[PDB]
Amino acid sequence: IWGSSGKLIETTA
Repeated sequence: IWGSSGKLIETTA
């Protein structure tokens, strides 16, 4: 969770 909503799979960007 690294600042986006919708696609909840974000390690850095």
